[PDB]
Amino acid sequence: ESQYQVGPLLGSGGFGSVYSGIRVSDNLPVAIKHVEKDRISDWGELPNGTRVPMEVVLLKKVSSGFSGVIRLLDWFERPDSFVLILERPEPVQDLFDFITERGALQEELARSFFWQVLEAVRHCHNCGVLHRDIKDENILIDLNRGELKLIDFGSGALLKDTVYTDFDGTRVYSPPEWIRYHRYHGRSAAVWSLGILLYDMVCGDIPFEHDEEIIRGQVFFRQRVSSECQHLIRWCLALRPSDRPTFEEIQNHPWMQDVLLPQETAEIHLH
Ligand SMILES: N[C@H]1CC[C@H](Nc2cncc(-c3cccc(/C=C4\SC(=O)NC4=O)c3)n2)CC1
Repeated sequence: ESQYQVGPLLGSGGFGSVYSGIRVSDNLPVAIKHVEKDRISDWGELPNGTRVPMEVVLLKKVSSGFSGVIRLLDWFERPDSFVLILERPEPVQDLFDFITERGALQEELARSFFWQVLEAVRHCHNCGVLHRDIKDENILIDLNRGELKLIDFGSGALLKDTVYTDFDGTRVYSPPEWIRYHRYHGRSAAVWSLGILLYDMVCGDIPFEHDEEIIRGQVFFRQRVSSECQHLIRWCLALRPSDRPTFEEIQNHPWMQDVLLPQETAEIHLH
């Protein structure tokens, strides 16, 4: 308000508009996200009645006890919008931009990044939060430390064990049961999206652009990809939801063994 200086617009879209900023009191880098009230579908409430976007409830749930998920520092209400203050690593690059620039990632680098995304999604789920929009656009890379951060909880929901029948994340990462039936369970839909994301990292682009391709579930590799990495992708993209791996089965897969630590990853790949 006068607590923050605003710097450049970092992006805008379905998610409203997000700006780079600095917290005046201690110069802490922050991101400042403006969410229009008209565009919030889900509202939650705080343990004291205050009515908030669900995104704020979800961020508070996962605020606790990691570093692979973005931290909500503060929020404000305005007549037509909420304003969320989020942490901001610096230097940082969004993973979508990084893959635009480098193309397909070497498997060692994709394995370190993918592993870190699995740790961040397991943390959301352990805190009772389903993200519902895992994709390269929603992952930031801290370039000095090689640490990834999952961001943008504006499509997320409380995690539950029954079926979801609404969805507003990214269609090209959504599963065949959502396309066909408008119904999915949270964890198996999250594993499908992680299959899309892993194919995106190792091939430099997503496998499916059309509904008909998502429902057929046939995966073709246009880049040289090891048979263990293709096996994992094709498992995550199983057509039947119950044939997809759990998070523990993904992290015990042969392709996931010997992961680099984030700092080594930065030393080797991010300079
Ligand atoms: N949904 C797209 C909106 C454009 C954005 N693009 C960028 C580009 N550079 C930095 C950041 C950034 C930095 C620090 C924090 C955050 C956190 C956010 S942004 C958001 O919508 N929800 C968040 O939690 C984002 N975002 C990629 C998320």
